[PDB]
Amino acid sequence: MAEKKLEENPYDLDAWSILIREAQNQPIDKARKTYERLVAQFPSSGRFWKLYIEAEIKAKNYDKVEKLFQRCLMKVLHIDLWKCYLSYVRETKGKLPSYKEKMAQAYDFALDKIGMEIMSYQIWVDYINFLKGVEAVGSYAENQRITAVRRVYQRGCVNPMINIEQLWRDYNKYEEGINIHLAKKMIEDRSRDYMNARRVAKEYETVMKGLDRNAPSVPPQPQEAQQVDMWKKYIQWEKSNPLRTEDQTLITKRVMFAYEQCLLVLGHHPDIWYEAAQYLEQSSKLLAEKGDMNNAKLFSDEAANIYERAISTLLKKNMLLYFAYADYEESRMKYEKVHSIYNRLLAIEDIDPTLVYIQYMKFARRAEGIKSGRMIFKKAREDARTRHHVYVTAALMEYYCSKDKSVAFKIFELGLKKYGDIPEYVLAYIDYLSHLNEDNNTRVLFERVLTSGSLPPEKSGEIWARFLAFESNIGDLASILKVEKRRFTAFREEYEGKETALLVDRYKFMDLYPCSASELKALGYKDV
Amino acid sequence: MAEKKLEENPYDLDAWSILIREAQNQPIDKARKTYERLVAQFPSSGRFWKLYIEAEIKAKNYDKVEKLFQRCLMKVLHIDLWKCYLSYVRETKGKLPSYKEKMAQAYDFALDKIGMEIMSYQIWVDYINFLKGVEAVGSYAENQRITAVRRVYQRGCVNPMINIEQLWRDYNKYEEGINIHLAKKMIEDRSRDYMNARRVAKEYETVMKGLDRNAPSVPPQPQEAQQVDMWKKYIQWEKSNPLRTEDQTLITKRVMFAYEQCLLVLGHHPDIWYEAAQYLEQSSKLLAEKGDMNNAKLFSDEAANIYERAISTLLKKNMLLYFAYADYEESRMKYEKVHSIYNRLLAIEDIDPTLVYIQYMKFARRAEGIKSGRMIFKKAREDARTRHHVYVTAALMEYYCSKDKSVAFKIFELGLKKYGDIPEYVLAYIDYLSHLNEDNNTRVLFERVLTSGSLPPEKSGEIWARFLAFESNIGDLASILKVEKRRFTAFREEYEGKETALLVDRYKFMDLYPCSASELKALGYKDV
Repeated sequence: MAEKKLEENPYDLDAWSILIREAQNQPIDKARKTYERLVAQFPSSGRFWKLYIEAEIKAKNYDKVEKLFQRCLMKVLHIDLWKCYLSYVRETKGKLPSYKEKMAQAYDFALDKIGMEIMSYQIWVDYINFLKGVEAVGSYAENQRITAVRRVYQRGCVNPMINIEQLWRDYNKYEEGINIHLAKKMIEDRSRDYMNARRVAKEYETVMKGLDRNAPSVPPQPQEAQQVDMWKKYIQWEKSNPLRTEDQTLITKRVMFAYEQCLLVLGHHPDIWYEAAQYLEQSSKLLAEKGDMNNAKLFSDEAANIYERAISTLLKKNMLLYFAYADYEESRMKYEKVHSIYNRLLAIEDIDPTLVYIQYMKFARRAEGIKSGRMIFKKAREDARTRHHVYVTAALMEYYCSKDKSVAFKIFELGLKKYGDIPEYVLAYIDYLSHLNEDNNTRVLFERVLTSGSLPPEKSGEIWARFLAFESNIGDLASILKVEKRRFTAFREEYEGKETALLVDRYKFMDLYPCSASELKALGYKDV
Repeated sequence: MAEKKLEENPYDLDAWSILIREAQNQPIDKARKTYERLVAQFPSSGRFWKLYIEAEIKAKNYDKVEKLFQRCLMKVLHIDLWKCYLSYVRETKGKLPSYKEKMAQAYDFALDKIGMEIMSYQIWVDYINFLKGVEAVGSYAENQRITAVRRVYQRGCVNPMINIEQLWRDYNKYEEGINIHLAKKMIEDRSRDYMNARRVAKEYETVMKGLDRNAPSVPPQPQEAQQVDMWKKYIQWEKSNPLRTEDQTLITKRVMFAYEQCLLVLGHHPDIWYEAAQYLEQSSKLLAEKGDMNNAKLFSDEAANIYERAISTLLKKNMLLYFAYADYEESRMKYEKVHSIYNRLLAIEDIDPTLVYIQYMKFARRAEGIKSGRMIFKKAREDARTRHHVYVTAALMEYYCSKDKSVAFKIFELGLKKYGDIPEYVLAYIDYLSHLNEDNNTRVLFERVLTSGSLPPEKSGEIWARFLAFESNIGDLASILKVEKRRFTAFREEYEGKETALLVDRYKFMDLYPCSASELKALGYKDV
């Protein structure tokens, strides 16, 4: 059963191709059910959205089609999905009296979001042909057509794409077509830019040939790391500024467009979402310097949107991008939003909130003061999910920021109470009291933790260790032998015969041992 | 070339068997040269000592033979080496007028150190036959012979060994031989002990069958771990008290005899020397309790000798046994000897004295006061060998014992001066200043170490890390971004593209990361 394969790997493309194979061996009423399941899984697959669209569109359900477009067209910059949308309009609206008006809008809307795609050539032509076609009676009318066609040609013949030449060719023949005289100069006047573009077109032509562009986006688990390689090159290529131009926004645009394409296939890579939002923040302030303020707060505002998208589409449970988000808004001093970001993450049913609380509570203190911080800490403690780590984080925070060894001891104690059976927690507590340097008290906590029986001896080895390390700094030989012999009695079982391998720890310091690697091996030594 | 094999593995038994194979294809003048080389390498090989002895003994150099015995007989408890010595006396002294007197001495000397060996049966007989043979004229003479023979029989028929039966057999026939009447009771009176022994003889008979006993002692580098297994069993067997007897000294004797045998083959295992000296110390105080004081200070004194031997024969450069030695004498409050032990180790040309100084200086303070300690520290600094570790050890010692942050800062500073290009050292220093909890000063040391250029940036990663960790506890987002961007500039090379894998460390705490194991993998994450 294909579903079974899916029970295992949800992204089993094999299973999906089967569901999709029979997706057609059935009416749009039963298929629709399977398609939703697909797009719901591969939201960024313009290819899948299309199977679904073409299927409904096959069934004459023009109403459901428009719905599907409003659901993906903006969100997915797939060259085909868009040429598809242009067709759906070319048909659907062809007989409306407002067609011309509406048709041009779509062409504009299209070239504006996807025209930069390397395989967009046709849209440009379809637009120009559409335009030449428009009926014009008189002269102010025809000449208005020229202004219109002239515009798409001029805009195209500077846009790096596969047939960038067949566009420049026909442009020439168009001017020459309305005036052989003035044409010469009309053309000569924009050739230096076209060359500059016809070139980048070729550079671009390469970087893309290796790339996939239709592969379903799948979480990382041979070729992906290979294709990953190719994408970043393309992204870098665009960052180096192929079109040797002083226009920064035209670089960011093209670099951002690349990040876009890439994310369609590698959208399950936090690093790329981040790296893309990093470039935006950068491009941003690099404009605040050269005086361009409006064109700047734009990228600044948008860079924040790269975060929203990422943690709202393909990576909803990803702490990395959340924190990276929270941080970004915190830098922009939007302390209000930062709160919302941390709380949306906490909002999610299943995650291990612990780190988030730790990250949230750290932002809080650091940005809204000691009480603000204690707010979060309080919520942290009231979340059944929160693990011991936060009481440690919090407690140290007092000590390290306030310099208060009271709230600290209390927070630890308040913790040792509820988490006193977590070796890592007890150690966290000990390690702290032990740097205060007060011998007796430390010795006290040691004896408690090892005698308070709330910590199962089987899981106390590290402690007994830390103890001897303590009885080794201060303290003396008899005190060491004492704790030592007790440590053995508690693990009499798994420590019988390993006395020597155990003795090794009585003397080693840092990378120094009183034995050779080979001697340690045969001893049965195990370094923690 | 065999020597070549030896150039590689000094303990290449193959090479040795070759040198030994041609060791005979040559006169004792040229062989002697090769033999010394052998025994010098396998000091505990009664088998090799014998090849050498029998070779010289073959050459009628009775003077050189006696020399070889005085060189190994006491030091090696090999059953054959001793039967060899008994032969060399049986011949060499056979015609001396004092022979009888001398011959009996050797038998006594033999049974006293080796008679407990499982394969000793013959020596006992050779002795008894020797005795019966002694001429006796009269009655006080003959009866004196009886007292003498009766004694070896009685002593033998209680000593667990292979033919323990053929000894009891002939004993019976001996009494019966001098009085069939009184014999009945003479025998019946010591049978309960003989049975008890004839039994243990069988138990012993087993434990030994698996063991080698002639394998050359070689440093650990399949069967050794297998034979290792068998030896400890035999040792344990003896510790459980086979002869169900209330005599503790007779247990220790037999347990100690086992440790002895074992060491002949596994003498390159520090753990066994130690484990043996541990049993002595134990058996010791376990006698100080039951009132037996003389028989106690004996084992106490000897246990110290197990250490001497070990670090003076097969393991001369072994810090473990030295420390374990120094400690033992320190427990016995012989603070004078402890000093000598640490200094003998230091005396050795090549070793990495650092740990020893650290171990010595720790004993010192802890047992002779703060100045005594500063003595050693001073020597430590005057040893060209001593590595950075001791200035750390020492400095912390002040802080942790004295509570003086001056000598500490000075010792560190005095150290940072000479070892300021050792990442581990700088970290040791930082980690300390950072638990004092004084933010500014720590920030100061941080900026120095990273700007004082005495530490090659290539080896500063950990620092920049500790820095961010510091700028993360106290400090704030901008301060983090700052150190962060600098950390990147310094490693612009190996960190380009790994920005995200790097960002991961900005948020992880203990075993918590803002990413899944699988997500971290594909990021190129590397946890320190």
